[PDB]
This record gives sequence, structure tokens and C-alpha cells, in this order.
Amino acid sequence: GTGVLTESNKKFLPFQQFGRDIADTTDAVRDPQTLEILDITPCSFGGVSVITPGTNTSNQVAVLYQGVNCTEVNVFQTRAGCLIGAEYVNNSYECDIPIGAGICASYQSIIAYTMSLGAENSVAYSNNSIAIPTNFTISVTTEILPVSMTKTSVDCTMYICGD
Amino acid sequence: ALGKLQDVVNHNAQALNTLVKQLSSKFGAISSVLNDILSRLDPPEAEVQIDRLITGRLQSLQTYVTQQLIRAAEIRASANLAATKMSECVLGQSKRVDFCGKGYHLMSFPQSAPHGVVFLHVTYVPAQEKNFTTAPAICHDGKAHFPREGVFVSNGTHWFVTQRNFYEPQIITTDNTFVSGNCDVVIGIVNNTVYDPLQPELDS
Amino acid sequence: TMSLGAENSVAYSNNSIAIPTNFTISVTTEILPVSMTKTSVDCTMYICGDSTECSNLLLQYGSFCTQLKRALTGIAVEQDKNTQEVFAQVKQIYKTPPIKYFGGFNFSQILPDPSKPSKRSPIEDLLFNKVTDLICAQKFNGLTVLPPLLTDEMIAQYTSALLAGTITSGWTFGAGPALQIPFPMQMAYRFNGIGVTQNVLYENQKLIANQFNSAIGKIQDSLSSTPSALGKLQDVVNHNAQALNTLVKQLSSKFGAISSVLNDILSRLDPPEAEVQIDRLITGRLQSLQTYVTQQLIRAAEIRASANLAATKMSECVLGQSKRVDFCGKGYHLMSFPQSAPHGVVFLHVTYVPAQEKNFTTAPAICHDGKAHFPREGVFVSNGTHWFVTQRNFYEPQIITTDNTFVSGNCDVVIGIVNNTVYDP
Ligand SMILES: *[C@@H]1O[C@H](CO)[C@@H](O[C@@H]2O[C@H](CO)[C@@H](O)[C@H](O)[C@H]2NC(C)=O)[C@H](O)[C@H]1NC(C)=O
Ligand SMILES: *[C@@H]1O[C@H](CO)[C@@H](O[C@@H]2O[C@H](CO)[C@@H](O)[C@H](O)[C@H]2NC(C)=O)[C@H](O)[C@H]1NC(C)=O
Ligand SMILES: *[C@@H]1O[C@H](CO)[C@@H](O[C@@H]2O[C@H](CO)[C@@H](O)[C@H](O)[C@H]2NC(C)=O)[C@H](O)[C@H]1NC(C)=O
Ligand SMILES: *[C@@H]1O[C@H](CO)[C@@H](O[C@@H]2O[C@H](CO)[C@@H](O)[C@H](O)[C@H]2NC(C)=O)[C@H](O)[C@H]1NC(C)=O
Ligand SMILES: *[C@@H]1O[C@H](CO)[C@@H](O[C@@H]2O[C@H](CO)[C@@H](O)[C@H](O)[C@H]2NC(C)=O)[C@H](O)[C@H]1NC(C)=O
Ligand SMILES: *[C@@H]1O[C@H](CO)[C@@H](O[C@@H]2O[C@H](CO)[C@@H](O)[C@H](O)[C@H]2NC(C)=O)[C@H](O)[C@H]1NC(C)=O
Ligand SMILES: *[C@@H]1O[C@H](CO)[C@@H](O[C@@H]2O[C@H](CO)[C@@H](O)[C@H](O)[C@H]2NC(C)=O)[C@H](O)[C@H]1NC(C)=O
Ligand SMILES: *[C@@H]1O[C@H](CO)[C@@H](O[C@@H]2O[C@H](CO)[C@@H](O)[C@H](O)[C@H]2NC(C)=O)[C@H](O)[C@H]1NC(C)=O
Ligand SMILES: *[C@@H]1O[C@H](CO)[C@@H](O[C@@H]2O[C@H](CO)[C@@H](O)[C@H](O)[C@H]2NC(C)=O)[C@H](O)[C@H]1NC(C)=O
Ligand SMILES: *[C@@H]1O[C@H](CO)[C@@H](O)[C@H](O)[C@H]1NC(C)=O
Ligand SMILES: *[C@@H]1O[C@H](CO)[C@@H](O)[C@H](O)[C@H]1NC(C)=O
Ligand SMILES: *[C@@H]1O[C@H](CO)[C@@H](O)[C@H](O)[C@H]1NC(C)=O
Repeated sequence: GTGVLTESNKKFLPFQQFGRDIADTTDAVRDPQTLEILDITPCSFGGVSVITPGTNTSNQVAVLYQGVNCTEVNVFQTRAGCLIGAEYVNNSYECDIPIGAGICASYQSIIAYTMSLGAENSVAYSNNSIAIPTNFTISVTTEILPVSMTKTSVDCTMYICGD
Repeated sequence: ALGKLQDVVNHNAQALNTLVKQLSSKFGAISSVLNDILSRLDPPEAEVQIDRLITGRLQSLQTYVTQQLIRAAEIRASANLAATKMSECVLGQSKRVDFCGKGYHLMSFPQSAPHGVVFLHVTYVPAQEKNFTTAPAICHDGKAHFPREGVFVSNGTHWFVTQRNFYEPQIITTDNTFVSGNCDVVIGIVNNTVYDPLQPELDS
Repeated sequence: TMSLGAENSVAYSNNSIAIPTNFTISVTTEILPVSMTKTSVDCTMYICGDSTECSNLLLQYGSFCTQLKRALTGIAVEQDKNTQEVFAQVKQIYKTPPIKYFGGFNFSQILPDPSKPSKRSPIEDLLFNKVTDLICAQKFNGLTVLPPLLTDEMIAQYTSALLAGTITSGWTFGAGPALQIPFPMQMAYRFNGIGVTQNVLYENQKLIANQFNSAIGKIQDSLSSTPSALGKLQDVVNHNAQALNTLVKQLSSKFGAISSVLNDILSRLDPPEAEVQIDRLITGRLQSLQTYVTQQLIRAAEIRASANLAATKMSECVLGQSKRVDFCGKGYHLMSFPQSAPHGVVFLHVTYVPAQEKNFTTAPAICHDGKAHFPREGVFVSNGTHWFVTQRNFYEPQIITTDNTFVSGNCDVVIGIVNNTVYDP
């Protein structure tokens, strides 16, 4: 195989040599030279994602290594993974590019932030006061709904075999 | 704005392109061209190579049909939703909240779009709200008066009854209030006069 | 042979009506799944791992890997879209007043708890507790679980904003600006929505508040005491992990080859037959991955339908009062409260249930002075000797006058008209 061999707290019985997971994947082994138990843990892997604005706007990019701690690879650690190339800002804005776990990225340089849910409003509730509208706005809004698709027919014999 | 409909178009062409791209896959065979396989091998091994191409292409076609069926189900659900919006928002006024736009729905207009429909929802949005002091009931002559259709409001010194969704203060009379019980049960009842229309009539 | 139900015969007659004389404030739970676990699969790592020869043979099959990655990416973005649609329906984060007095109504079990670090309600905390090296094994085979875009605390914050809007402002915040209204007046408006007069709510305010508080406490006890209350959400979690486990288990399948380990196949056979064995492993693993993606897509469609339903319930039951029968609970719907749950939403539907009905003799119209009188808003009832007009959904007899009746025609046309006096103010 291929993996890190860390120290193990698992007490093997004397007849056992390997160890397996719930899903029947090896998670432990006994060294045949010295009778010690090691926790086989596979080496780190991650989904490299590239966070970029439009090429019309800028050519700066940020890289998210999904699931990878920052010590195993403008470097910030998120629950989604390690984000390199974006600077964490304590301000909260609306989500522009979603990163995950409440983190979003935007271009202003590329910044990473905890997204704001909404503007804070406190309703002036009291037991004897009401708010009555004195005017109105006629609002027209758009709702776009798909209805049909492209009707496709495939000649199975011609597609697979041709002439 | 029109990202959803274009997305459907984008998926369909891409699916056909992927299926077209699958014709250029060897699938574990010597060549991806059937004519070359026939022109190059004897039928005992050409049958094996054609079998590999057939199973790969058949798997690709079945995969394409499966995603087409899933997308057909999604588009059918969207079309059923669009028909429901056309029936309830365009052909009538809907009391369902947020079904036919944000706000109190007034009416809707259908517009055709490529592979889709665009609904223009005309809604009523309240604005310019004002604070008032409110009471559940008015105590007059030992009787509790409740609004027939409105709400009791006070601007600081005087009490009026107005409709809930627009500020239109009117004098509290017996015409727009109804009497149920005395003043001892309702929590928050306030003391105010209730005008009688017949009183000037018999007085004069 | 199973019994369909208890047998009830309704005492139908041509001149008798049953009028409720009391009510029950019923709170019922509706549990809806909203999102699934977002999964991403490295196609090359899953099928071949570290073997270069396996990847070279895998390249002959084309854009299958791209199709599977694209489908999983679509499902992953779809789950976040589902969560946004269900919970992110307000652009203002509303807050409750510091004095939690709402005219006797107690919302402690549904409002956020300041004491808890998670800022969740007691019901939400119970829901999170009741919904539960598997993760490590799933991770080690090239399958990655992606975190939800909205964290549980932000989803709880959205539910808190919706609760604050529905409590302090009623349905106004859902249709525009949040307009403050006292909660008894809001409940009176809701009573008018289901056809019950405001006086019934105001006179019986303490009883209604006590019934609501008792129902909310019963809801918390019922959720804490029943294992199968939260079966739907756990089922979704149960399916997702099982699917990953099955996919992981498929790596231990020979698929008609000598071994399931690529390194053994390379170390033991010559390339002409090793290529065949690797091909068998590749086709089996690719079939397993396509099967997993196909079921993920079908489950994604089901969860999307459930999320659309949850968004519709949030719009129509929480942000307004619904006249649709059984959409927002059993009974005449008054209001609804959203609670966040793992991968889902729980709606507490507060409904009005009529109770303690009483028989009365009824007539379509009252004949007075050769004229037929019909009720403006109620129904004519008789207790045996005297005739009254009452509202349909609560028994409140009132004297039949010209104010609450309207005259249409004479007494010769209406079938079942009875003779009674009509008072004139
Ligand atoms: C209600 O709002 C409308 C706007 O929606 C107000 O109409 C405006 O009136 C001002 C001053 O008379 C004009 O300068 C604007 O051009 C008007 N706007 C429009 C769109 O007509 C109206 O005055 C408001 N009414 C109240 C009672 O507040
Ligand atoms: C109704 O009255 C309340 C309180 O008198 C107003 O709430 C205040 O709003 C201002 C500006 O938005 C804030 O600076 C105060 O802190 C608020 N006070 C409280 C106690 O909430 C409310 O704005 C009034 N409504 C209208 C329509 O004017
Ligand atoms: C509350 O509303 C009433 C009715 O509009 C106001 O009473 C009027 O006030 C104007 C302004 O001074 C006088 O010219 C009228 O003669 C008043 N009418 C009556 C019948 O008294 C009242 O002033 C308002 N109060 C506040 C605090 O705004
Ligand atoms: C509303 O009106 C009633 C009746 O006029 C008031 O009740 C009276 O209150 C005074 C002093 O509290 C007593 O001396 C009388 O005996 C009461 N009369 C009755 C018939 O109860 C009541 O106080 C008024 N409420 C307010 C807030 O002014
Ligand atoms: C209304 O009256 C009818 C008949 O007077 C009642 O129906 C009877 O109910 C009892 C007990 O439920 C049965 O044993 C009888 O057989 C029923 N009679 C008929 C003719 O169905 C009915 O219960 C009364 N409703 C109320 C609310 O008291
Ligand atoms: C309507 O039903 C309620 C119960 O839901 C009744 O309230 C009960 O009243 C009795 C006697 O007055 C008390 O002993 C109970 O403690 C009350 N229960 C609750 C929950 O408050 C009420 O009396 C009924 N009303 C009518 C007119 O029958
Ligand atoms: C609202 O309900 C909460 C919880 O149901 C009440 O809190 C309880 O208060 C009683 C007596 O004060 C205690 O014995 C319980 O232990 C409390 N339970 C919890 C969970 O706090 C609360 O008193 C009610 N009323 C108000 C005004 O908040
Ligand atoms: C039907 O209801 C009416 C009104 O509640 C009853 O009439 C009253 O009955 C009481 C008790 O006998 C008398 O003290 C009142 O004087 C009656 N009022 C009037 C205006 O007559 C009537 O008795 C009820 N009938 C039945 C059969 O229950
Ligand atoms: C309701 O009242 C009307 C009017 O008093 C009754 O009609 C009368 O019936 C008698 C006997 O059948 C006739 O002699 C009169 O000529 C009728 N008058 C009119 C104006 O039609 C009617 O019978 C009463 N119905 C009931 C059920 O008591
Ligand atoms: C294994 O090799 C070491 C080498 O020093 C030897 O001391 C030991 O006796 C061997 N056997 C076991 C069972 O460890
Ligand atoms: C409303 O609450 C205030 C204090 O917050 C109190 O003085 C007043 O009596 C209350 N009114 C009602 C109707 O409960
Ligand atoms: C109601 O039915 C009873 C018997 O079934 C009959 O005597 C009476 O005339 C009927 N009344 C009406 C208004 O149909």
C-alpha cells in the first residue's frame, strides 16, 4: 500500500497481524520485526478548486485544497479546507463565490469572509403599539420557469454501428 | 436573468456532445473506427473488437438516456409548477404567500420564452408605515366594542378605526363596530366614546 | 384483517346542525428533509488509486469520469440551493424584544436559548441530539464529503429571524416591511382568518394561551419520548452513509478477476493478461460508480421535491395563514413555527380544532312579515323554543335582528323556512 504509519493505541491479540475498518479497509498493522502496532493512515489528498472572478475583471486566483489541513500542503484554514491566495477579512458581506462552512470569497485582491445572512432589524414590539401602512408600492417581479426541453431521437443501430 | 432556461439548453447540447464524444473512445479496443476493425482483422477477433466497441457505446447511450429521463422528470415537475402558476396567478388572484411574487398578489402576466415561461407578478407592497397606539376593544356604556373589519388606532389623543393594510382613520361608530360582552373580560380594553348615527336624527 | 377505523355514524337529518361550543389549540409536528450530504468522487483515485497503468487503460473509456464529477457537482450545488430556498427567505434578521411577554403565550421552547453556546432552541437542540471509522474509510478511498455552505448556527439564525418576524409582526414581514402588532391582536386576526370572531379570542385569551403552552410542552415531550419521530431525516443520513459504504465495499470485489488488488495483479501476471484483469476491475468499479451516481441523482430529485415542499410550507404556513386544508396541520390552521433540524426543517403547526359540539335545530331562513330573512354571516339555530343566529365555528347565540340578517324574497320559495320574529333596533 501507501500511507503514513502513526503510533497506535489499539491492543492487538497475539495471533492477529493486520487490522480492518468497518468498511473492510486496512487501518492497522503489526510490524513483523518488532511486535508493535501501527495505525496505517493514507496520505493526504484533496480536491484542488480554483476561485476566480471573471477574466474580464481580473486574472488573480485563489486555490482551495478541500479537506487538506494547511500544514500538509495569504494562507487561511477553513473547515472546507486550506485556502491559499485570499486574505481573511473580519467584515461580513453577501456571498459572491461560495467556499463552504459559512465562508465566501469575493474580489474587491481576493478576500475571504464569513457571509452575512442579512441586515439586522429589530422590530419595535410592544403590547399596545401597531404599525399601519400609509402608502403602497406596486411591484412587478419576474419568475422564470423552464417548461420543455429539446426533443431528441437517437438511431440506436446507426449510432452504435453505422453502416 | 435568464440563466435557468439557457442552463437547460446548455445541458442538452452538452449531453449530445458527450454522446458524440463517446464515439471517439476505443473502450479497450485496437481502434475506435469500425471500418478499420473490419478492414484489418479476421472475423474471430474482429467480433471481439466490435463487441468491445458495442458494449462501450451501448453503455454510453444508456447513460445518456438515463440522464435524459432524470432531466425529463425535473422539467416535468417545473412544467407542472408553471401550469399551476398560470392557473392560480394569471387566471385568478392567489392568497398563497410567495406563490405569485413577493408581496400581496394582485395579478400576473404570462410571457413566452425559449423553452419556458416568464411570469410578471404584479403585487401590492405596503410602504411608509406609521406607529399608532392600539387597543383590542373600546369600552362604551359598560359594553365592549370590537371592529367589524378594521383595527383600533390612536394618534395620541383620539381613537379611530382603520383598515389593517392601509391607514384610513374613521370615527368609531356602531356601524363599524360590534358589541360582545361587557368591559370586564377583555384584557387591554380602553375607554372611548362610540358615536351613534341615529342620535342627531332623533335629536333634530 | 386490519381494521380501517372506528365506526362512526353521523346523525344526519334534514333540520339539525352540530355547532362547536369549545376549542382546542393543537400543535402538530411536520418533519421535512431539505438537503443531503454533498459528495465528491475522484474517479481516477477511486477506480485506479496509485496505478499509472490502470489510469492509462481508464483513459480509453472517454469522458465517463467527467460526467460523474459533473453530476455530483450539480447535486452538491443543488443541496445548497435547497437550503437557501427553504431557510433564506428573509433579507432582514429580525430579533425578539428583550421582555418576552406576548400576552400569556410562551415561546421559550422555540426561541433561541442565550445560555447555550449554539444559540439553538430547546426543541432544535433536542432535534440535533436525536438525529445522528466510517467517515475515515469513506475519505481514504477518494470520496470526499463537502461541508454545507450554510452552517447549523446560520440556519438556526435564519429560523430565529423567521420566528421573530412571525411573532412580533405576524404575516406582515413576509409580504413587505415588518409591521409590529401585539400578539393577542395578531392571534385575533388569525381567528378572523378561520372564520371566528375577535371576541372569542379576546374573551378566552388566557385559556388559549394555556392551551398553546401545554401543546408546545407536549410537542417537546413527544419528540423526546418517541424514537421514530425523526425517522425521515435519519433515513436520509442512513441512506447516504450506506451508499458510500457500498461503494467502498465495491473496491473489495474481484469482478471476475483473480484479485481485487491492482498491485498483486501487476506483480503476478504478464501485461497481456494483466491488462485484461485491470480492464475487468475498471469496468466493475466504473459500473459501481455509475450506479452510485444514478441513485444519488434519483435521491437528489426526491430531496429537491421535498425541499420545494418545505419552502412552500415555509412561505404559506410560517409567513402567512393558509386556508388550504391539511397543508399546515390537521385542523383550521392558525400559524406555524420553523425549527432547524439536521438536513431538514420541522414545522410546528398551531391549528384550531373545534370541540364539545352540541346539537341544535336549524332552518335555512326565518319568515317574518311575509319576508324571508337569511343570515349575513352565521346560521340559524334553535335550542328547542327560541331561535338565534350564531357563527358557524363557535356557539354564540344572538337575537335575530335586521342588523345580522338580510331579506331576499318572500316565504313561499325557500324549503324549510320557519316562522319567527325578527327584532328591529
Ligand atoms: C405615496 O407615495 C407616492 C410615490 O409612490 C407619492 O407620490 C409622489 O408624490 C411626490 C410629491 O407629491 C411627487 O414628487 C412624486 O413624483 C410622486 N411619485 C409618484 C410615483 O407619483 C405620494 O405622494 C405618497 N402619498 C402619501 C400620502 O404619502
Ligand atoms: C415606532 O416607534 C419605535 C420606538 O419608538 C421606533 O423604533 C426606533 O427606530 C429608530 C430608527 O429606526 C431607532 O433608532 C430606535 O432605536 C428604535 N427604538 C426602538 C425602541 O426600537 C420605530 O422606528 C417607530 N416606527 C416608525 C414607523 O416610525
Ligand atoms: C389626532 O387626530 C385628530 C383628528 O384628525 C386631531 O384632531 C384635529 O386636530 C386638528 C389640528 O389641530 C384640529 O384643527 C381639529 O379641530 C382636530 N379635530 C378634532 C375633532 O378635535 C388630533 O389633533 C390628532 N392628535 C395628534 C396628537 O396628532
Ligand atoms: C373606564 O370607565 C369605567 C366606568 O366609567 C371606569 O370605572 C370606574 O372607575 C372609578 C375609579 O377607578 C370607580 O370609582 C368607578 O366605580 C368605576 N365604575 C365602574 C362602572 O366600574 C374605569 O376606571 C375607566 N378606565 C380608565 C382606564 O379610565
Ligand atoms: C345529536 O343527536 C343525535 C340523535 O338525537 C345523537 O346521535 C346519537 O348518539 C348516540 C351516542 O353517540 C347513539 O347511541 C345514538 O344511536 C345516536 N342516534 C342517532 C339517530 O344517530 C348525537 O350524538 C347528538 N349529538 C350531540 C353532539 O349530542
Ligand atoms: C372549554 O374547554 C376548556 C378546556 O380546554 C375548559 O377549561 C377548563 O375549565 C374547567 C372548569 O372551568 C377547569 O377545571 C379546567 O382546569 C379548565 N382547563 C383548562 C385547560 O383551562 C373550559 O371551561 C371549556 N369551556 C366551556 C364553555 O365549556
Ligand atoms: C415559559 O415556559 C418556560 C418553560 O416551559 C418556563 O420555565 C419554567 O419555569 C418553572 C417555574 O418558574 C420552572 O420550574 C421550570 O424549571 C422552568 N423550565 C425551564 C425550561 O426554564 C417559564 O416560567 C414560562 N414563563 C415565562 C414567563 O417565561
Ligand atoms: C333557549 O334559550 C333561551 C335564551 O337563553 C331561553 O330563554 C330564557 O330561559 C331562562 C331560563 O328559563 C329564563 O329565565 C329567561 O327569561 C328566558 N329568556 C327569554 C327571552 O325568554 C330558553 O329557555 C331556552 N330554551 C330551552 C328549551 O333551553
Ligand atoms: C307562518 O306564518 C304565516 C302567516 O301567519 C302562515 O300563513 C297562513 O296560514 C294560515 C293557515 O294555513 C292561512 O289561513 C293564512 O292565509 C296564511 N297567511 C299567509 C299570509 O300566507 C303560515 O302557515 C305559518 N307557517 C307555519 C309553519 O306556522
Ligand atoms: C526479529 O529480529 C530481531 C533483530 O534484532 C531479533 O532480535 C528478534 O529475536 C526477532 N524475532 C522476533 C520475534 O522479534
Ligand atoms: C403593557 O406593558 C406595560 C409595561 O411594559 C404595562 O404598563 C401595561 O399595563 C401593559 N398593557 C397591557 C394591555 O397589558
Ligand atoms: C324533514 O324530514 C322529515 C322526516 O324525514 C319530514 O317530516 C320534514 O317535513 C322534512 N323537512 C324538510 C324541510 O324537508
